Amino acid sequence: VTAITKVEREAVLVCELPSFDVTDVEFDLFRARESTDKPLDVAAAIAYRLLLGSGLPQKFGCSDEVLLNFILQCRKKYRNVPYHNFYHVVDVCQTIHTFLYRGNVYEKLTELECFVLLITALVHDLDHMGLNNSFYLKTESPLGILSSASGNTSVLEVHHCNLAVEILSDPESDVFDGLEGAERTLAFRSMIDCVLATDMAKHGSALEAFLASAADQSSDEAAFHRMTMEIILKAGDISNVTKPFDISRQWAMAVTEEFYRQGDMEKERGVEVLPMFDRSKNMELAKGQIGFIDFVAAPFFQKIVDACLQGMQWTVDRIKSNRAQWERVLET
Ligand SMILES: COc1ccc(C2=NN(C(C)C)C(=O)[C@@H]3CC=CC[C@H]23)cc1C#CC(=O)NCCc1ccccc1F
Ligand SMILES: [Mg+2]
Ligand SMILES: [Zn+2]
Repeated sequence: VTAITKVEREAVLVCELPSFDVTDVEFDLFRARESTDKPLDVAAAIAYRLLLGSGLPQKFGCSDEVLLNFILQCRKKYRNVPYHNFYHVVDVCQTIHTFLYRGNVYEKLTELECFVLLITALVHDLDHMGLNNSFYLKTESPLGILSSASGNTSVLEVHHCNLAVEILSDPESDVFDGLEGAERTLAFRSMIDCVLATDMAKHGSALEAFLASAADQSSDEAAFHRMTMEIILKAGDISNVTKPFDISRQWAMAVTEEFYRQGDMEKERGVEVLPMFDRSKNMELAKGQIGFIDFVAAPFFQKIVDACLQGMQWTVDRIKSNRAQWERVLET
């Protein structure tokens, strides 16, 4: 990994985000990428501003310069695909900020854990290719063989953590260089546990573990913190349906295209194509999003808000209103 240049930092530092509250739950990132001919430089600046305005980096001896080196090292390792690009992880970073500060989840974690979560947001899909874990295993691709031989089914998640550790071994981009001993260890262990928990094959088990811990006054405090961090990164990662309908609708179009491309390759590759990755099935977005709301996101957000995160009620309100707007699209 080559170092970040004065050219690159300036490219970001000069962006001034006019009429945009990055801390707000309605902050639009799609309209912020259409307000400049350098959407990447804008995104980095959102991430930068988010990270400084928390007041966390400074407390953990992470300079403004290191922090921006880190963000730009991250952005370099994301790809030009429809969904799992840099815009996605900046989205997850900004959304996690709102759950922590507008939803008051910060009250449940240490400053270090809040710092770790905002950082983990940016590393959590590094060098994603627009193909799910399943694709790599069904095609017996090298990464799939390595994961299967290695004994770990989370193909992509382990890849993401490998690159994250790369970026942070170089002090010029190590946002944790200011930590030592237990704190430094916790920052790495929790960043990795969180990324590994983003695998949706573990979705049910991560959710049931967090709810069992929240209902237990005698849960180990360390383990409750860890499961809260994991649930918050998971929350961020399926937060598309908690946003204003047009923002949510845009995210779904990008993710439907990414699914479709995989299913185009799975066909020429001659492997099993599921209904949702098949273009010629031309399934209605309305029904997709209603399906996703009903089976994954509504139950998830309802249960964590009831269990523990009462401050995040608005997510359940917006999911409810977004669903009703899709039902209206159907009814007409
Ligand atoms: C804005 O929307 C979405 C954001 C995220 C995802 C994900 N889904 N998943 C897994 C649940 C299959 C992943 O692993 C992805 C990778 C990591 C985290 C979450 C990601 C799906 C969507 C959607 C949608 C849509 O319109 N119809 C898709 C088909 C569908 C229909 C009914 C129920 C579920 C379902 F996926
Ligand atoms: Mg992922
Ligand atoms: Zn993600």
